[PDB]
Amino acid sequence: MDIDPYKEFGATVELLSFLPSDFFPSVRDLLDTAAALYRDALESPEHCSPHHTALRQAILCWGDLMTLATWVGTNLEDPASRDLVVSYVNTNVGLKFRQLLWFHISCLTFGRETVLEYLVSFGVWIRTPPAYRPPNAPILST
Amino acid sequence: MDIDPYKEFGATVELLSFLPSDFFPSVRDLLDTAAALYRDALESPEHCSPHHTALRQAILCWGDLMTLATWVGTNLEDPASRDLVVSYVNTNVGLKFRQLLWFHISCLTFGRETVLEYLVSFGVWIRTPPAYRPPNAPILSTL
Amino acid sequence: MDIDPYKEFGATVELLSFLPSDFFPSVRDLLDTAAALYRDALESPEHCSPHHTALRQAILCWGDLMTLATWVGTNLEDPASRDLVVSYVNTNVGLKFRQLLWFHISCLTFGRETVLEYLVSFGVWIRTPPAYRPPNAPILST
Amino acid sequence: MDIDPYKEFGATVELLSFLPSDFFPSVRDLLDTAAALYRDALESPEHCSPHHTALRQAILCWGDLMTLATWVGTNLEDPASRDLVVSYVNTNVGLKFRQLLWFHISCLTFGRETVLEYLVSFGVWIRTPPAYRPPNAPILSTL
Amino acid sequence: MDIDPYKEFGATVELLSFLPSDFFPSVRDLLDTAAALYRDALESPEHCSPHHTALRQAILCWGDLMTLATWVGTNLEDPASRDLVVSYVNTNVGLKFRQLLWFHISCLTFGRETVLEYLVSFGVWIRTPPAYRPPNAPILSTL
Amino acid sequence: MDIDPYKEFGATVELLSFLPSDFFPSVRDLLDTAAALYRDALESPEHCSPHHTALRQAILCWGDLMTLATWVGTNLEDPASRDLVVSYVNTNVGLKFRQLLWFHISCLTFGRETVLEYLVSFGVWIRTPPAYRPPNAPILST
Repeated sequence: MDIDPYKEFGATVELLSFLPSDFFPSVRDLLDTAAALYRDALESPEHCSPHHTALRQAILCWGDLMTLATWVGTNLEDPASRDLVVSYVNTNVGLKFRQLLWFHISCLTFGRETVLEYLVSFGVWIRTPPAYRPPNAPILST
Repeated sequence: MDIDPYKEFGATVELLSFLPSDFFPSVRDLLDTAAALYRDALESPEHCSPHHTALRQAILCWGDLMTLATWVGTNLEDPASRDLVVSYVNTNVGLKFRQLLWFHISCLTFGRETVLEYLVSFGVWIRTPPAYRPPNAPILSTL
Repeated sequence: MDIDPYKEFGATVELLSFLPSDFFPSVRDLLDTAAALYRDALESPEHCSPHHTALRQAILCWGDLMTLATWVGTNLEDPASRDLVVSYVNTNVGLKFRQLLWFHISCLTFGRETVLEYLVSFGVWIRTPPAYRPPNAPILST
Repeated sequence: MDIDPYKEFGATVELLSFLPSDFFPSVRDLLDTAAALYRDALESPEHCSPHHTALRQAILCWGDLMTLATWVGTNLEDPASRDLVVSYVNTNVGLKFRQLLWFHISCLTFGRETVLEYLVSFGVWIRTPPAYRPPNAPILSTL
Repeated sequence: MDIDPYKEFGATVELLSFLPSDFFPSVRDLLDTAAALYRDALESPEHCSPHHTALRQAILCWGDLMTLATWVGTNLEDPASRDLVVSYVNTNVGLKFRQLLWFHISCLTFGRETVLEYLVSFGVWIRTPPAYRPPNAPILSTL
Repeated sequence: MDIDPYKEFGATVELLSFLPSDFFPSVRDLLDTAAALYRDALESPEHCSPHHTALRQAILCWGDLMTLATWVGTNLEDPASRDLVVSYVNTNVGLKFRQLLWFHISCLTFGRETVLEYLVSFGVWIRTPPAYRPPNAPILST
């Protein structure tokens, strides 16, 4: 089955590709905001919304990858192999999880229809020649 | 966050910890089963249910771990480290995903209440020592 | 053009591949079953059902492929090229026609909704570890 | 089992034999015509009509035979058998599919009764010796 | 995008592919006809119909290709390359625009349903080989 | 017949000339946004609006010019003639198509009356002496 991570939330992988890969906050920043604003709802034994379910799964899977990396720091004796693996898990794998955490956290904070409109607006801004592009990028707020 | 993957679905990691490692099908068998019975709901633009929501994220995140095992196979030169990292993904993380996939697929197939009464009853059977335990384990079914 | 032969009948090529390849009986057993149970309906001037229309076409298409294999058998002098072609018809078209004949013969015998439920049940049963499934395999019955 | 494919549609192989071998268009023209007029219905989840069901199986059986010819064109180890087997598919089985595709595409386009009266009408025309045969052969059309 | 220029107007590129290259008037004849019969609708601030909308874009975009052939004539020094590029625009792209202009002009002139029934009936005539085909092609008219 | 490409959409060639020729995004940028946001409506066998029809025609004509350029890359042996022709098709022809794609995409995204008001507002801004001109050019958003 070819499943898109955003289709049920009214988006698509190609739509979230309007954002550059350097736009997203680091994984530590997103997890600190998720614990500071939604820990009460995220530990809940109920479904608050589909976005909470998705975020719970994503956080547990990031924990899995982090455990892999820590276990490779403890179980791989060849330092070159070790370094390569950790770099991959935190850089190549980290970029996908960053994007996903961003999306789900931003839909809990600002609402889903607001974040989809923001992706179109930021696309129009980055598609503009920097000369004709505002010196302030679109940002999310209320 | 001390998040429990089963706590929003009426279960706990302790309730599922009673199932032995030989109880679950392989990842390939579970993924083939999710394809054969729920591809029209899984690839849908509609959530379907929180079980479908949770099953999409679980199918997608295994794919990356398969991509990590593929990348390790193709990019780590040293045979000992290549084999050791590929084995860790295949057995240790594979067991946690086998349990997670099995649970969601079974709640879609039999209903959540039936899987929860089954997990309780299987718990009583597996905690009983072999000298007093009935020879055949409980079977999960539509009742 | 992307027609699926089973799509019209509530199945797919993937849903018939959920059963192991060695499950399906031989083309001879299936053709003998059709010639025993449904000869009158198959040789009728009536559309008896879309399962009858589909099975009529499938018997004729296998008949041609057999004409091709027999004609190859009589008309090629080199036994190695002759064996390669007659083998490839007997094996590779063989599985596709064994699942197609089995599906339409079973739906005439047991009903479509029964055969669709059976595909799911047997495919789940064969994948369950043997200590935790009913001791005997599922079978088709009225 | 002597099944005649035309019998459930009110014809026979004998009634279609009124048309000469050189009458029927090429397979590519017939498949183009099916893709032009009835792709939506052919791709459909529905039993649109018995003519759709028959035309689906014919398109698939021709695709198989072209996969046979393509597999032969790749895998063989002798030119003489390769051309002989490929030419047999293109001509001998070709003439049978050129009449089955023509019959179902015509019945979908003009109605089955129009095509049955057309076969009888063209029979009278082609049976007439060319000294007394009128210059306008019968045709299927809207006018 | 796999956009079909005729798919929003009830047709396909396959349905129009049956017309032979000698069937269409020249670009100059088609452009003269669009001028002589629909200049008050074409130069209007109102859409008129999606056929008028599509016919304006088709008239304008040929003008640029005429401007490319004019610019090539005046700016490419080498005779072989000047002639070869001018010929490619005159014959090959000209044939696709002749068909596109002819279709829009005919749907304005006769109605879309009449052009679609005509394209079907002309298809039957041109697919019939010359030995059995009536001597005169079907004629497009107001019926 | 002298036809203006914008009259039926309530604009004019002279009104779109308020924008500089360096304001418009590249052809690749506009076609990526048209495929990301409207491919579903653009492949539709119906008229969604006149703007969709116009955009369909424009995209097919750009494909035509691109085919001309690729065929000149394959069929013209004199490299100087070849280079000249390709430069013209992508630079001189590309600027008109850029303008048109921009207009039609922007009217699907923001509405037609909003894009006409934007042309007047950007004209007032570029007509201002840079000293009295805001350091942020007008931009299109909701």
